[PDB]
Amino acid sequence: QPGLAALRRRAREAGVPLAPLPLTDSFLLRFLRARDFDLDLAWRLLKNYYKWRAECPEISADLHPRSIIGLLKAGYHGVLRSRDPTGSKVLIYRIAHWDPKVFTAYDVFRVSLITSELIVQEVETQRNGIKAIFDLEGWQFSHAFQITPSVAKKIAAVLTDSFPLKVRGIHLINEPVIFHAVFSMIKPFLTEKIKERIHMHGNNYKQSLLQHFPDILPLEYGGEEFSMEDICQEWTNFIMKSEDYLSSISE
Ligand SMILES: Cc1c(C)c2c(c(C)c1O)CC[C@@](C)(CCC[C@H](C)CCC[C@H](C)CCCC(C)C)O2
Repeated sequence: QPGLAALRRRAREAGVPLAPLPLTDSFLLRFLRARDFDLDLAWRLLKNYYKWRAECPEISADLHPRSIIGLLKAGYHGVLRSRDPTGSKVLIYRIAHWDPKVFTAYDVFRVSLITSELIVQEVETQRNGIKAIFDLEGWQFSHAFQITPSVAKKIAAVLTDSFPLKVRGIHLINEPVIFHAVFSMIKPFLTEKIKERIHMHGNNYKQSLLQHFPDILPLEYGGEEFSMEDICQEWTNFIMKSEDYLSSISE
């Protein structure tokens, strides 16, 4: 593929972390595909990926699911079986199922990093990106307390140029008034392209959400074929089964 050997050589010359994550063709292609084979942009992304991991060890060091298995079992997250019409993988996060008295913002962030490291293995997802739906129903001030300026900047970094996944859309639904101050904290760090891709649906989201995700949503959101619990169980099992791959990319 165009630029693969050049990207490997740069990484080697720059002395990027020896291991884990050998510089296989499959690994490097994630970076080239995320940036449409633009070598310089792929290289910037690769360096940023390593930078972010080194700067956020609380989240990145151990990707084994044992630290967040309770959060998965609580029903916080699921991945749809089907892709959207543009081929993006679709992720669902439910704030009401995150108990901030038990899990920190770092733990919750780790869930997304685990899912992201798993789904990036799919070439269709490297090509078509992802969309994430956050159901903010139940957002509390106790969740907001966990979103410090540091965490806000880390969120903005992975959405923009620190992880090899194209964020094609972020859909916030059921956002309560009190969430505005939290989003305002993240906003200053986002690129214009990402801000343009964050949709605020509000409390009457059904029609608008279905327009973006026809025929693939769970029953809870207007879908008609399966439930959120079905997808949360299916994804949690897959994460559990992937514990050793996650171990191999852990440190
Ligand atoms: C690679 C990748 C990661 C790692 C990722 C996300 C996406 C789309 C990615 O492609 C979205 C979620 C996020 C940024 C982790 C968020 C963790 C926090 C603690 C969740 C609750 C608070 C948020 C204020 C809720 C809305 C977030 C959106 C503005 C993304 O992690």
